Amino acid sequence: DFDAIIIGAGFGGLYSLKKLRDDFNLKVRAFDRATEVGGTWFWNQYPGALSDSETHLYCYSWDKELLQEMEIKRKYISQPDVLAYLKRVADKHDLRKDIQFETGIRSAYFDEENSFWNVTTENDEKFTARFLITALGLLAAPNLPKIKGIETFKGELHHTSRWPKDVTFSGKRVGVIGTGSTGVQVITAIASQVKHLTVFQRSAQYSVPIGNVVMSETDVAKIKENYDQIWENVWNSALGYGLNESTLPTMSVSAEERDKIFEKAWQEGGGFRFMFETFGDIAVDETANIEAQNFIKKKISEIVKDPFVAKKLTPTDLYACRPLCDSGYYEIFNRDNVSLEDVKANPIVEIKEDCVVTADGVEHKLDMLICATGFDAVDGNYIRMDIRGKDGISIKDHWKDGPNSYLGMMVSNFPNMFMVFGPNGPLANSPPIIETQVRWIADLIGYAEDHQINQIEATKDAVDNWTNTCSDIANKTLFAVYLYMGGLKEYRNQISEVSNNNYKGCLLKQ
Ligand SMILES: Cc1cc2nc3c(=O)[nH]c(=O)nc-3n(C[C@H](O)[C@H](O)[C@H](O)COP(=O)(O)OP(=O)(O)OC[C@H]3O[C@@H](n4cnc5c(N)ncnc54)[C@H](O)[C@@H]3O)c2cc1C
Repeated sequence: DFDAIIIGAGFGGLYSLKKLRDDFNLKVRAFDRATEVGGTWFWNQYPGALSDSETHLYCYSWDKELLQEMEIKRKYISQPDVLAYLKRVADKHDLRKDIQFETGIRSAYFDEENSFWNVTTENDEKFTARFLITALGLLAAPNLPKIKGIETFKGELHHTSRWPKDVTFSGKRVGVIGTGSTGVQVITAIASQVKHLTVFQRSAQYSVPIGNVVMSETDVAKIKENYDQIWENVWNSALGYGLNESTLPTMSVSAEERDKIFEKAWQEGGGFRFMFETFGDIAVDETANIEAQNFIKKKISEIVKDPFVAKKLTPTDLYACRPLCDSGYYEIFNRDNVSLEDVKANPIVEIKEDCVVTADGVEHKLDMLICATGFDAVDGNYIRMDIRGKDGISIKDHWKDGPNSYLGMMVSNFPNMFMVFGPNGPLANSPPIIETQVRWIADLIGYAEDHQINQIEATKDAVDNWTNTCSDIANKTLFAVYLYMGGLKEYRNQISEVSNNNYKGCLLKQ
């Protein structure tokens, strides 16, 4: 028996454990398949792995001593450092004693008679708890790509999601499949280290510089001395990325001024910065979206000296969502040991013992093939497990037509279960979202313990009304199963209205 069981020991699960155990004095256990804390920052050890938000914001804000104590080494934070930070959090707040590592949860069945969750590990261990905190998503299990004969490759075959240790690159011909955010990081990191790099791009995307530089002692002090305000700005923003979020229309200024504004964001770096600090309507106005793209296309044509290679790199879609971020990606393609294959025009048809073969019949001889096809679904990690709520219905079935929730945290027919960083949540920097949700969920659970209620469930009406809110907002924009896209501040307003009005939309049963 526990008051709560938590699944996941990443950002989400760790803070859930801290809040529920230490601030609400609940008896709680957390579980993870991993051998240590860190979540996706434990699993993803691929070359070039790097946060998308700046170091000083990609962290917890609730421990002020930790803010002052923590190293701010570079403007953005590498995977090994995020892992060390989360391990430090675990150290300081004595969290590991309440985490069971190497423990996959196979199933969670809700008991309506006793108003609690039956949780079964993959080693057939059974636990009971009133509440189930799911801090799971969304890192997809290493699915090898569906390519004929992939199993016959005798060289190294690595998936970015399970990057083994001790990989060396020198003297080797290497191929990478995928040019999403993960592929860009790996490609940029390894190109100078391999004998030859072949990039298999199915779909080109725009990338802007991340502009990751070392932070001076003076840079760090500016942040640490003003940390309270820096966080107040996060809570009062849409993205929580530390940006001066623009309301200026792209076409309201001259062509010369517009170039100047894009150029300033380009020099500073950051994907959301280029899209949201420059102007206020890039994700909304077609003309404005095209202007932004043309700025990046022009950069591609300038950096990549071979116009034919520049062309292949240039996305062909009419409108573009957020760009990726890089630390020298387009530069790579000027190298004599790098080949770009457009495998939309010239697809992979087979993989043989020593090569990737494209539809033109060319045998791309490889010593190593890397799958950076980090391809998933937002509710993938919920669907993967056997979760059953009311009348025994599975989450797989309830979401067969797609993930729907109330406030991104509650699923109708699944009482006493609360999602952290689940589907239909806000579009923003993750750790502020996760803090926002963990604190809301805990206050609700605390409310329940204080009013002697043992069953909390979102009504179908609240769920569909959340679906509606998301839809009305989302369809204002060009892009694009909806996130809530009103921003962090408004998401915080939405959930506050719920908690401030007796948790309307929630069935509270004594
Ligand atoms: C390289 C990289 C950079 C990123 N940068 C940013 C960024 O800058 N800003 C941002 O907002 N987001 C970023 N992300 C996205 C990232 O996923 C989130 O920031 C964050 O890691 C989510 O934390 P989480 O605790 O909710 O989930 P995770 O960190 O993924 O941890 C989930 C854990 O739950 C465990 N788990 C799940 N299911 C089960 C089960 N059935 N049994 C047992 N155990 C289980 C998993 O093993 C996993 O350890 C980045 C991702 C990557 C790969």
